[PDB]
This record gives sequence, C-alpha cells and structure tokens, in this order.
Amino acid sequence: KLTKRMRVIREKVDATKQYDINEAIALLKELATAKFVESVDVAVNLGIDARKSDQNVRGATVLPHGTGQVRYRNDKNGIIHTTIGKVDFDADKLKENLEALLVALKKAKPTQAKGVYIKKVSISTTMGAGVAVD
RNA sequence: UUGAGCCUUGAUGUGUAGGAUAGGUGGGAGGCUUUGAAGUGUGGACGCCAGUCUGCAUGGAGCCGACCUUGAAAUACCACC
Repeated sequence: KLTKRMRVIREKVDATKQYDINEAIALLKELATAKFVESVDVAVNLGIDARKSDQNVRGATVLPHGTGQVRYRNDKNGIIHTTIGKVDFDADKLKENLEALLVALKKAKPTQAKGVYIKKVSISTTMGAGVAVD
C-alpha cells in the first residue's frame, strides 16, 4: 500500500497522542516536503446531529494572516472542514488562525445541541498525517 | 477457544452519464520512481462474478493531477470519517 515517503509521514508523527496547540503548529514542517506551497485544512468533528436541521452550524471567520476570509459548513455527518492558510506561514501565525476558528465555532453554538461540542480537533497539511490538538 | 467494547493497521463500498466493483465532504495539483520500475507468469482475499486488490520474480526504472462525460471528484496525495 504505502511507499517510501508515505510511511515516514506516519513514522514522524505519533498517531496515539493528542499534541498541544503549541506543538502541532511547529511539527507540520516535517510533513510538508513538496515542491509547491501547501495549506492546512482543519477537521472539526462537531458534537451535533447532522440528521437535525435545527443544529446546522454555518458562518464565516476572518483569518488574521490570510491564505483571506474563508467560509465553512458541516457535511451530512457532523464534521466541518475549512483551511487556515498556507503551510509556509510561521508556526505562531497558524496559532492565531486555529484559535480564531475554534472561537468562531463556539460563537455559532446550536440551541438544541446536547453533548460535548468538539471532543477532537485535528489539523493536517496537504501531505500531512493525522495530528490532533487539545 | 468463542462473542462484545476498544487501539494500531488494511480493505470495503458497480441506479444512471461512463476509461473507474467512483459514499459525503475537502486542502491542493504534483506525487510517483532506481530506501530496486510499467506490463505479465502464477497464487491468495473480496466478489452484486462487473472489475479492483495483491505474495515472489525474470523483467528491470517507469506511472500519472486539474484537463473529459458527471449531482460529485479522480485511495496520482492526504486528513476527518
């Protein structure tokens, strides 16, 4: 299945560990080893029911460092995806992007949402491995 | 032993347009390749038997992304599932 590069992408990052917000921003430099400039996509598994139309989260947040206001909306399962800019942006720069997104999701808390909201926040680059933040 | 929760990993998913036994969504267009390649001998899993996956290796270093038909993009690539 996997090959020379794709194995090392999962060997560098410990899958069975949820890193801190100060750790995932700098570790993603090892994953991006492409010719071009990649971008970081954020996967947030919202604790909402996608089969209920009254709990849909829809909105847009302003990225302090651009890519650059982005738009987002969850799928028919519960996980919402949006980018927070390029990978060549500094680690502290992506720190500002990620925290502004997390507050934005909490600024659109559904009224009928019963349960813990996020329970897992994960980010990944274009050639990135599974990296979750606290 | 035999069931279930669950970690890692790996496969699975053809109304119909159709080169795809392509679920939604999604970031980006290079990955791939001599940390030993396309095609094939032959064997296994799966199988709605349509066509994917895949052990060894002669061989021996090439394959392929937006492009095109689609409501959707190409497990070339990854992430959440």
